[PDB]
Amino acid sequence: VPATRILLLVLAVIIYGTAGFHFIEGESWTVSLYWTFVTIATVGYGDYSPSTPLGMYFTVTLIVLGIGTFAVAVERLLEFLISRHVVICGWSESTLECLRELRGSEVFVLAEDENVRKKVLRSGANFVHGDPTRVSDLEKANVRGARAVIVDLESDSETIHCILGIRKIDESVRIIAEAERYENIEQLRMAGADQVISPFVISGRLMSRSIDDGYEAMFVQDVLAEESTRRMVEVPIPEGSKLEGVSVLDADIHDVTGVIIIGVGRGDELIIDPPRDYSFRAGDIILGIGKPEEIERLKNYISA
Amino acid sequence: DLEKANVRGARAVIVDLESDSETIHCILGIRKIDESVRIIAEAERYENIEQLRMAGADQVISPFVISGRLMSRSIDDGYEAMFVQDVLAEESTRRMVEVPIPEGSKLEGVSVLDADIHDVTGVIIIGVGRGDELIIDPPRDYSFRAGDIILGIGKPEEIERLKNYISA
Amino acid sequence: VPATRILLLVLAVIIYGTAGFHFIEGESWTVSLYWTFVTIATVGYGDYSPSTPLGMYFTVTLIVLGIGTFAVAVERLLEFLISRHVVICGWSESTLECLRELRGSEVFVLAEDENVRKKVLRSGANFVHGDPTRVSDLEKANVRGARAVIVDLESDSETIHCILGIRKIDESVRIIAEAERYENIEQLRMAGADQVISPFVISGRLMSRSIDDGYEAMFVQDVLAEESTRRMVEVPIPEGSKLEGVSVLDADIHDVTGVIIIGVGRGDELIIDPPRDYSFRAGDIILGIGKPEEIERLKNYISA
Amino acid sequence: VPATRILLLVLAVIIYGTAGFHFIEGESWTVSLYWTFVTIATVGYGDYSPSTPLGMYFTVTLIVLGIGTFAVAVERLLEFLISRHVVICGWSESTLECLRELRGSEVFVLAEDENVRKKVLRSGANFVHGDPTRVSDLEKANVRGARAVIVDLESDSETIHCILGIRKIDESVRIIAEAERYENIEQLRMAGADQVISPFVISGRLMSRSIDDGYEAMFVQDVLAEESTRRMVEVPIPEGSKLEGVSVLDADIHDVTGVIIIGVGRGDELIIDPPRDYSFRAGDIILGIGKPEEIERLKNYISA
Amino acid sequence: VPATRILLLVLAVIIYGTAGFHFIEGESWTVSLYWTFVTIATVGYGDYSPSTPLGMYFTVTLIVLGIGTFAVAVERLLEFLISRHVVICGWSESTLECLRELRGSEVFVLAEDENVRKKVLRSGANFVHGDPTRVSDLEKANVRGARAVIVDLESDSETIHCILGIRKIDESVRIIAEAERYENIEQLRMAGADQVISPFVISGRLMSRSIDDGYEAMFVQDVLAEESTRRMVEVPIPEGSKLEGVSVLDADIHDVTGVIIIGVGRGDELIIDPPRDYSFRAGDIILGIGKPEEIERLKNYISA
Repeated sequence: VPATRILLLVLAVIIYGTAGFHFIEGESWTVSLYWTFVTIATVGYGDYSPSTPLGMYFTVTLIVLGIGTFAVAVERLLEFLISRHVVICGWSESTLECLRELRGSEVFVLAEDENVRKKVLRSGANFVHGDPTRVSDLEKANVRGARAVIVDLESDSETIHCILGIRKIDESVRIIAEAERYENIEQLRMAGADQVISPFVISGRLMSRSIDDGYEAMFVQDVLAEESTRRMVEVPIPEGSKLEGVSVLDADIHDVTGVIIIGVGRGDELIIDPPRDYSFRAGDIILGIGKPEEIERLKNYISA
Repeated sequence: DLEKANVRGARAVIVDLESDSETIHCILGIRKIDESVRIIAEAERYENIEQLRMAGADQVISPFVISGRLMSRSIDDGYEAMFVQDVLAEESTRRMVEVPIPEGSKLEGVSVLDADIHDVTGVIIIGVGRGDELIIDPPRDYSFRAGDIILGIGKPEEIERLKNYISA
Repeated sequence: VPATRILLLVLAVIIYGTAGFHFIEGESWTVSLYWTFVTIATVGYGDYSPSTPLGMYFTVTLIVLGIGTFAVAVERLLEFLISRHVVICGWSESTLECLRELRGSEVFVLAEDENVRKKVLRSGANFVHGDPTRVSDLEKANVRGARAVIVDLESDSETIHCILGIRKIDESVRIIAEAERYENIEQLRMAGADQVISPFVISGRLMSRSIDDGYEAMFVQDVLAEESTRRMVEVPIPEGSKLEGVSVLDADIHDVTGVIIIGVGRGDELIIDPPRDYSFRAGDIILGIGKPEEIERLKNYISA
Repeated sequence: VPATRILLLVLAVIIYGTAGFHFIEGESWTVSLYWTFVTIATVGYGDYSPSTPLGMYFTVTLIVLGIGTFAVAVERLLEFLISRHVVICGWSESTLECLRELRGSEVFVLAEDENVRKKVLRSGANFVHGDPTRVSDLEKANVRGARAVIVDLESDSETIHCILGIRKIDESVRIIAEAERYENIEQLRMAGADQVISPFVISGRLMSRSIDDGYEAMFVQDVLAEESTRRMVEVPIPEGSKLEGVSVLDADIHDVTGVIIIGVGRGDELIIDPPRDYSFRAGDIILGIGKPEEIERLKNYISA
Repeated sequence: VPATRILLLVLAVIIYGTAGFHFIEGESWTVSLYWTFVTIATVGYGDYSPSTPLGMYFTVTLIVLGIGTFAVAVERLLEFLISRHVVICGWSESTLECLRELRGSEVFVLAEDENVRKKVLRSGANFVHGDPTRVSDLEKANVRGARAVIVDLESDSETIHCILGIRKIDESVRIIAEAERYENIEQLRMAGADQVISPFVISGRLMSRSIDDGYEAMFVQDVLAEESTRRMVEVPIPEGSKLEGVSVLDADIHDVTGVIIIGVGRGDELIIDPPRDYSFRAGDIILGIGKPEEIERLKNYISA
């Protein structure tokens, strides 16, 4: 029942009780109003009470009509008196291990199951119930002001139908999708995902190199772990550095610092093992592997 | 039904079944038949890696951990997922390879600093594998051994210049 | 618990308390009745109270037996104190977009599934749980008083069965049905339906006419949307108009008003592009397209 | 919370309040007990109240510890305060029409669905939730002291598994089963059903006689209806009748009464169209068809 | 609403009421506090009440602001006031008849389904919802303290996975497992199970031995039922017995006691029908069949 209607009903009871007590028992309007509240709240001090048979009958009627009405009114009154985030669409094992790396940031999880609510709240992420393919249930998860959206749904048709729903809300957020089949890598880039991570093509191409020597699958599963002794970090070249225009052979990063320069990224292209005559600029993101004792040595060497 | 598929005469068994409990049970069935064959498993959950490796699998590739680590690292910049998914594809410009150190090579006892493999050849030495361990970014005082495996990234004509530089 | 049983239980408590207080404490029947209400409502003025050990014990028994009973009774009492309609048989994707245009009126959605109770109540419709093929469940949904009944069920066998069930309840109501196959258009219409709307024959012909140029499909889906500029409206010719007896060539409605006379309908037929010799009569309905400023210029044109 | 634990908790509050008021305020044990009930029920007559600071503090503690406890206790108490039969195992359309002719008797219905509870209580039969194939859930429906048990389950395997569960409880009740296939008529008689009613063999043998003339299927569906003019009733021959030893030709029932003697049943065998030299006895049940004006004429002719 | 916030809200009401009554009506701080509790709890003794118009208005405000707040507070308070064990992994038909002989002890049934919560709680066991293959859900069920763990899961692949998960939590606990296929008896036993019980190999051999005469299957299913006359019991040989060093031929246990010595077991092996030269030692366990009057005649026989 709308709160305002309950308000009118309790006011009507108050008028009924106050006028009745005033006319039947002859007490002042103020005393009668006070008696009405004391009675319908069931306080019943007994400083005022009916002394006539008509007043007794009237009081029983007020008790029956008023106590329930007042109770509902007080409970309704109770109610009125009393960088950015990342959004994860869907819940699977690939997003469970993504949630371990994101304990410092605040994470919303948009999934349509109800049984998964105990797994999300244990990991430290707010759960938003809803269907991620719907634009109305994507706006509940604050897709519009997010840092990145991570889409991992059950199939590749729903992952595409969710990427196109996010691009309808805003065309500036970063979508990171996951492909289940190899053939749908190019459909998930046309829909609008910025980075497509196909895990069964990485896994299937590590189970074919591990037949003779398993060193390719031992390197990949180790440099991604933050508990390892070496880490793969991206070091950006700041504006006004000492290396703008300097080639890779003239820089000699591995001799002076101790990191291994396995690639240089400019914009959204990556050149693994860049050639000797590659000229640096300001804005190129250096992808390297080194100890943490060597990483701040690299930032102090390229600093302004 | 394993001995139908010639597990005794095989050189590698690749176990990838519908759940993680069936992958341990199939690994336990292979080790009863041939105790020295090379099993390459696939873990679904992260906590089952030490059980698949205790039950007998030599190499355990867990795809939902490599994908979970590459998702959370691609929020700011995705150059670490563009590195992993490009050195593995055999249609790419540069290949990640393994070369073995032959017996009687030119680099017996030679350290990695005075070898200067990136300057001489052009290949990127990201690790030297000895036996059943891999040392990513080995230090400057690391001395070689005849029988090592050098893991590297380089252009396909820079790899033939690496094998002729480590030749006997 | 049925409300009437709760009524009897509270009356029994009232008799018990009143008789007990009267006999044990010696107060009048009226005072005893009043005391019983004051006590079981938990008001407790204290103008009357037991003064004997037996009365004290009795009062504790009345408190235990009566307070809960009275509480349940007042809450049950609360519930009873606190053009025509349209009936929609079946819930689907055709009757969902029909319900958005029928806002403001009373709509009763008769559906077999209980899962659909949340979507019906969200869109502003009263849900009536039942099977729409049962004659005893159509009468529950108040079909006989309605102004139109909209039938859209799972198959065309259940749509004829729901149409035949309405034709014996009320043989005058307006039934709108939805055909799924083209063979059943003349079968649903003979069994009683006043308007048969087949969505797969409209969309089957709009897909074979959009191959060359899709202007046939843009005209149909824009004159029905009630958020565009032009609106396909229909105005009736009243008795004693200025056009009761003129031909279409001499009336010349498009120049003097600005609407487009796509068709006129007399009775239960429609004449699209009426010829110049067509004499306008009284009671005719002019189907037209125009801006809503041009519709008011046509409505005053056809007046007395 | 188990009801008995709530009982202990409220008793503990009562002891606490009574002892406290007695010792702190010096009232008798009886007055103190009464005051405790009046207070924790929130009645608060004020005939007794604390007059010392310690008593005031104590009373606030009793209010906080006792009012909620008493409220939960009264609501739990609410719950506890607030020939023979026939039992029907399973709910289908054949038992729905059986329930229409059993409105004078009391009927239990043992079905495992919960959605069917609204259909059973409308028809005037008590619903017992449970699986009818279990002996523990058959004893809840009072199979042991029933007049007849009527088994109509989804298949013929469960109908057999339910007949053998009833015969484990008692081997004297009358089981009336229904066969779904013709081949399982002899299995349902070996399990223990006294009468097997196979409806699809009656229906399949009436749809093959109704091709030429539909008079066989018009006779069967009419004499079973109690709204018909003629009815098929079984008239037993009492002990000490005027017809013992009399043949059918010497009796001439159709000449003197007007009923049609279509069979005579002795025990559990029926002889349709009995021969001329069939000698009557006492105990033979006469199966006849006649008007109700002719039936009491037949009982007055065979009477003692 | 968090319980602590409700606490603050009710404290604020208490301060408001107490200060108001003290200043407006002039009663002491203690009386004012008491009056506030009596009023917001709706007790209303009436020993204290406002006697001024301002006090009456104030009291109505306290009634409206305080009664609901106090009610919510007491209900929240309600919530805060109100050998070793055996773990059973999985719920099936083997662990249901195991649970009936484990009455009296603590049993924790770790099961994935939530449907089985009613059957576990009915039979006298604590239900622990979890997946029994997860090491984090075995430790939740308190496996490390237990005296035995009984594993009976859906397949033999999940039974080895649950056995391997216990062997790293506790490498000393007693695991009893159930094999489904005959090939996995030596596979479950090597992975850690202390006793492998295969029900389809016992029942496979009792069905091929009941063709000629079924006395082999009547011996097995009668010496295990704990309601028959004879009971297969096992008694241990204590230190300093009268038989520590005698052969079986000279001990002659069957004549002097009345039990049948079907086998004796030393350590982790069993010798069925031990020969006459078998020298009894200390610590041996004598597996025997006999009436419970004969078992006490054997237990005193093997004493000091």
